Amino acid sequence: RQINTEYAVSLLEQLKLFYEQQLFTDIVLIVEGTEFPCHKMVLATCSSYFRAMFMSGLSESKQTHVHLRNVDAATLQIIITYAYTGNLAMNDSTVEQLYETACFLQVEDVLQRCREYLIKKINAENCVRLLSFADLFSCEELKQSAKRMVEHKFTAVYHQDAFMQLSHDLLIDILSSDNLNVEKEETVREAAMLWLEYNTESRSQYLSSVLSQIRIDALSEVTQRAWFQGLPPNDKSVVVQGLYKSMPKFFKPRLGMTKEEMMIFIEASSENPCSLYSSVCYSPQAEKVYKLCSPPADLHKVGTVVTPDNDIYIAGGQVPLKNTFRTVNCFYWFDAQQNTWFPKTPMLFVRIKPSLVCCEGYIYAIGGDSVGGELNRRTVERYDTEKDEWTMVSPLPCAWQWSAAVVVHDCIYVMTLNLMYCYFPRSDSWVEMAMRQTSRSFASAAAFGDKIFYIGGLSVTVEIYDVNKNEWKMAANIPAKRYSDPCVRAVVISNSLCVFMRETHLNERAKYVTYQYDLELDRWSLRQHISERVLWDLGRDFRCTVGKLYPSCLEESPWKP
Amino acid sequence: QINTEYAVSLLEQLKLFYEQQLFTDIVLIVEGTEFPCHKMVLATCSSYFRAMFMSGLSESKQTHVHLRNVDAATLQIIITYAYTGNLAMNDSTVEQLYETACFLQVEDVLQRCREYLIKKINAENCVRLLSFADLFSCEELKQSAKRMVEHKFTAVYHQDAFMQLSHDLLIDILSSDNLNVEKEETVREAAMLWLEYNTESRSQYLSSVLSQIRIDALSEVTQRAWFQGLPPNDKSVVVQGLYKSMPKFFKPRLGMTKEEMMIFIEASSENPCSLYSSVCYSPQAEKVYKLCSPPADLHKVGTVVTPDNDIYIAGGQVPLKQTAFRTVNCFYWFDAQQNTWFPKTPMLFVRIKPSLVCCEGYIYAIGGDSVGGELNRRTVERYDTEKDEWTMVSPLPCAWQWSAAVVVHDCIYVMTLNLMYCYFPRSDSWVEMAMRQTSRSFASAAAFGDKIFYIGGLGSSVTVEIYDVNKNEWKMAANIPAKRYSDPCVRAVVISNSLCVFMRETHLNERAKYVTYQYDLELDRWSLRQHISERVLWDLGRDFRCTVGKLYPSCLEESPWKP
Amino acid sequence: DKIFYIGGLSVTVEIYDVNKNEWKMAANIPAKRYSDPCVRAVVISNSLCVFMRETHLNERAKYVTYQYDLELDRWSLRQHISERVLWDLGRDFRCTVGKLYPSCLEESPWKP
Repeated sequence: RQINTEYAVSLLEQLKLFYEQQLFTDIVLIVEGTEFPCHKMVLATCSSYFRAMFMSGLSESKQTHVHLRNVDAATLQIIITYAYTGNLAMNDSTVEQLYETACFLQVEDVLQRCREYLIKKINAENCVRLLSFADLFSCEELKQSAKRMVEHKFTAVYHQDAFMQLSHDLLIDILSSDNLNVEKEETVREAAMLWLEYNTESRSQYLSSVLSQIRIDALSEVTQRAWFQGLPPNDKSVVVQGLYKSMPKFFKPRLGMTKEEMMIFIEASSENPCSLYSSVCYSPQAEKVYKLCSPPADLHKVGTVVTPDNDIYIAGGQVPLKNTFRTVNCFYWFDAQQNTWFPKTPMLFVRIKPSLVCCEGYIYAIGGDSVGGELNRRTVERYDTEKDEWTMVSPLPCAWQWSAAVVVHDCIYVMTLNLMYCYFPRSDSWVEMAMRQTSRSFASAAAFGDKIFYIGGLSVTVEIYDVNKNEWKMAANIPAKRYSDPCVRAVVISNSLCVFMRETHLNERAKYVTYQYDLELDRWSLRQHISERVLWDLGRDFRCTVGKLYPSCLEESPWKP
Repeated sequence: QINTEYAVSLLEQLKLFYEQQLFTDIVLIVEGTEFPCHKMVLATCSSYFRAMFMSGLSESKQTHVHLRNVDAATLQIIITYAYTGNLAMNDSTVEQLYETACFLQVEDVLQRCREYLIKKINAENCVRLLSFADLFSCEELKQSAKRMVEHKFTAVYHQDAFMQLSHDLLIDILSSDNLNVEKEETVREAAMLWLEYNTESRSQYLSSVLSQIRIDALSEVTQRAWFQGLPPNDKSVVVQGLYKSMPKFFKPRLGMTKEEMMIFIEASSENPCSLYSSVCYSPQAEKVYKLCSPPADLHKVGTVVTPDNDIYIAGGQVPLKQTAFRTVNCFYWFDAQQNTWFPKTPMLFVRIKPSLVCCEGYIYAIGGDSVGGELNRRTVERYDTEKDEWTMVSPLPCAWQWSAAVVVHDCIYVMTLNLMYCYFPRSDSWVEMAMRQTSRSFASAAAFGDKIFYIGGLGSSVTVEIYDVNKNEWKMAANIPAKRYSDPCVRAVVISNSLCVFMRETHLNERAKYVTYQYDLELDRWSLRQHISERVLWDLGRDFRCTVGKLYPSCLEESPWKP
Repeated sequence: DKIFYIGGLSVTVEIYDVNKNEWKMAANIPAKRYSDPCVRAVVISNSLCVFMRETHLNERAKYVTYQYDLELDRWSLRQHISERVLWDLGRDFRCTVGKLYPSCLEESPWKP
């Protein structure tokens, strides 16, 4: 039995003290002239290479001085600090060299720690770099994660400097995969070309291999003429092998072309009584209802946000204590292919129904019950999508509840009962814009074009605001029925303003129908009526947002018409 | 803080290396037994190996060291503790464990075995432990041995190891003012028999041992007996002791200051900040001496006084950290001199108001509202005062609540509302006894001679039912004459070889009055033995208990409280 | 010759002068988020000082006195009362300045 109370801590601390005082040392590591007198026992324990270094009978087993090369001394001191105390304390810059030295020394625990740290830090730019790093040092978890991140982002960037310097096998795996998040088939073609234009006459065979990989759909466009311009002289059989890649090799449709603009819904009426709420989706064009997996599977009252790059995030929320609703500041992100939710850096305050707004690539969480007891309650907190951290910003002018916030013209706009403040995204200047003549709450707003459409409130209030004009005006009243309960939802659909409303009467069933609204007509034309045979009841606390999803990755929601 | 995960990983990897013998460079050669180990672990654990390897001598460099004057098993257990931290300590090898720990100067194992020995000190190894603490310098063990040896040995003075003791240790023991003896002559004869263990090896110490005993026995008998055992023609001792007993004026010791007193627990706290306190009444000094508070204000407990005059506390509940109370099975022992409660081995099950009864040296706790509450919730358990452990006994056939128990004729007699069962320690069985004709509860009984006197019962009353063990029958004697329209609080106890009663009565719109009566056994009448004046004794409460015991007025202090 | 009205419901520092007959603000005493500050203003050794205690959620009270300057409008750190000698006081406690005898009085026993 390992008694952790007395001996373990005391033994570890005394070993660390002996290391500090250079006591009972019998082995010293020479690293480019730097001396590291650590002790044989702890070396052989942590590392799986030092045990063979000191146990296997050779000339270095009986050697007081050992000249170990190809290892960094700063990283080696970090390793020996982790070896005398159990604490790694890794930064964000020296992770690559630390992992390389750990792999060379075969230290499993620090290898796993660095693997987890790297798999948690594939943010935006090191994706291709760490993918190449994992290709050099075999790491299945890192390889798969970096491959997915590359298939997600490089398909939208395809210009990274590090991407040019890649091995043939990794590039073939990337290109031949059917996970390319590209809505068009020419971008991958030009990416492959530019990968084969900066290094030509050196990778001509690999040029032919990538040419075959990109396949006929993009091979029949321009590649022949560009290659004729750039081919080496006196090349004949290369023409023969290039001409062959027209008929064969199974031309098939890709997966990134299925970016159907749909609607993501949360907190729906769960089918099985064992579950409370569920997240589902609706297809405006396919006229189908898809489902999504709950991010925590137990926590509710979350807020949604969609970046211009079509990303889904979940922040805040409350979960039942399950003693024998507590608020959690956790954060999550939705995977567009794996149909799962990977968590991210949690917030600093446990918010209830936060309002997340994206601007300048930053996620801004406005209001939503930060803590309540916090003296400064009229406050906000934003997110960094690149650095993966939360930065405090200028607080709210006035404290508001059940508010809504949108982004227009790269500027933060938050709407409340009657007031509105514009927060300069860069100058952090909360300046009052205009005040509504009607006091309505429990409503949301949509940022369509350059006009904010605040719909609903307690109703059918249609108050249109323009940034360039800075004024509030009414347009019309949405066609509703007598004694109805219009749950209004305003959102952009296919670059056209539309609404999604549900009416409820006494002893009557709910009806779902979306209307097409015109700017100059001030009328909501009947666009499409959602049939109850495909979509069932949603509820009251459901939320709506616009985003593109994959039908194959998701699954249809089974429900009897 | 230091990462505990990496610490335990390092420790288990080092222990794996030790078991597999990979990086061992130094081998300990003890009586032909190989002990392959490392230098780092030995240096970290022991303070002798750090001076053995970091010295610069022959054995410091020799990969083979012949460690002598040690034991193989002790060295093995020390090494395995240094490699994994587990110290399996039994009741036999602790002596050699301490010997090797002192030889190797390992502080952790030394402290662990010191704690084990401070817990293991008892009557049958008191002198041996004191000699061991004299051989190896250990002040804590020496002081605990001093106290326990003084008390138990002055009670017993028959240990075989007492003969083989150093002169300085005996001088310290005999000259101390903490000895517990009813008379000053038993120590005299103990010293005489120790001196007569040898003849000439004790002659030089004869002049010193008599210098610590009072001269009241240095001129009476046991001076010619030494002359009988004197070496022949020795004229430097007879005439020496003839004119030597001028100094050392007779001073009474502390052991002769024990008086029959009534110990009270859970009394009404004079200070309102405290919840319940403990006081004591002096039937002879006519005063109220304060007592130490129960351990962690342990309420709802039971008391017992062994024939050796020892006080114990078992069961009870502590307020959990408005009503809030949690029951704990902690056990404690009261120090008659230090005025403190020394913790002992806790019980197996928690109890509320347990009946502690002593018999054949075993402490019996019958019932007491156990948390178990099973089919046989009437399970009783005895305590071993020799091995310091608890052992279950035959369960009580019937489940009883608010019961009392006494010991008569080497048997346990537990009493309930109307039934009685006698437990036979020899056969571990229960036998049906006589049935009472009155249903009374919440009363106490005192065992005087071979009779059981169940006094009171239900407030209480003046009903008395006397039971005879030899006759096996319940008979009435009389009713205690008390003031009408009152609620007396009867307390049966044995004192001065007679059955007296501690009955506190309260009248209407009047304060409680304290008075004790002497019950005439042959005349069947309660006679006024003494009236307790209210100028010294204040209110105690209702849930207070009383017991018969002896205490030292010198060690205790008078309670400062207004009449 | 100046009245220093401190606190109120906070850290309001309103200084009044008899010869000038006007109320003015000087500065704010350093207070943290949700720090219940029991301000106490009193004269110490012919120098204006304050005795304040801060309380947070799931946190222990801290006692510290600061030295305030008239022309600086700042409460310089004069002395921090260690909890090893002084324990918690409460909410309705009062403070006043006076001279006493140490021999006649007795030290308050309390575990650090």
